[PDB]
Amino acid sequence: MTEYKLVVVGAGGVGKSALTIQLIQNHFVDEYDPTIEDSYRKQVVIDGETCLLDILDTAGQEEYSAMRDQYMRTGEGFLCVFAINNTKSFEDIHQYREQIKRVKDSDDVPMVLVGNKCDAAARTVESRQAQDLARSYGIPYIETSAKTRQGVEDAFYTLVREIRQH
Ligand SMILES: Nc1nc2c(ncn2[C@@H]2O[C@H](COP(=O)(O)OP(=O)(O)NP(=O)(O)O)[C@@H](O)[C@H]2O)c(=O)[nH]1
Ligand SMILES: [Ca+2]
Ligand SMILES: [Ca+2]
Ligand SMILES: [Mg+2]
Ligand SMILES: [Mg+2]
Ligand SMILES: [Mg+2]
Ligand code: NA
Repeated sequence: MTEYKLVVVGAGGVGKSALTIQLIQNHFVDEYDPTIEDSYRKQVVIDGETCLLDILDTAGQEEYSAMRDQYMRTGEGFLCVFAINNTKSFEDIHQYREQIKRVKDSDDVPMVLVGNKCDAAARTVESRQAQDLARSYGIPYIETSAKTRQGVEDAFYTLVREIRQH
């Protein structure tokens, strides 16, 4: 069956792991354990196609991010995650998009911009600001909450749909 290799990137603490774990394992991780490099694999049906998702959950903390570039190299599509209550994480997206361009040696890489923690109280990134960033890159913007599961399937399956357009 078809395999889609997805990679989740973004700053430390934005919820990359919680998003991935909510998708794959259907629960919310409340604690914060920084990731080095973890992978998940699950068979799903997306738009009628039975396929395998192979998801690489990467480090956002610089301390844990050593060989991240090498892990990312085989990714077919990337979630670029920030948190809507973390302006710096949004400002950092540019760096992740550049890193993706370097590891894929392409300026045409399937990507989705994800504004996570949309359940949070202290929003500092307004939807329109993120829509504009995504528009600049030619990619969709989706908001998610790993806590409530809002948007989580939509985000990952949208990334698959973006891969399928390349
Ligand atoms: N309220 C809320 N908290 C969230 C959400 N997603 C993650 N968190 C919380 O934010 C913290 C960090 O989440 P985590 O998934 O570990 O972040 P990460 O991006 O994987 N961090 P790292 O890059 O160090 O591996 C955790 O306490 C987690 O519960 C969300 O959608 N809403
Ligand atoms: Ca929990
Ligand atoms: Ca993590
Ligand atoms: Mg390169
Ligand atoms: Mg503002
Ligand atoms: Mg398109
Ligand atoms: Na930055």
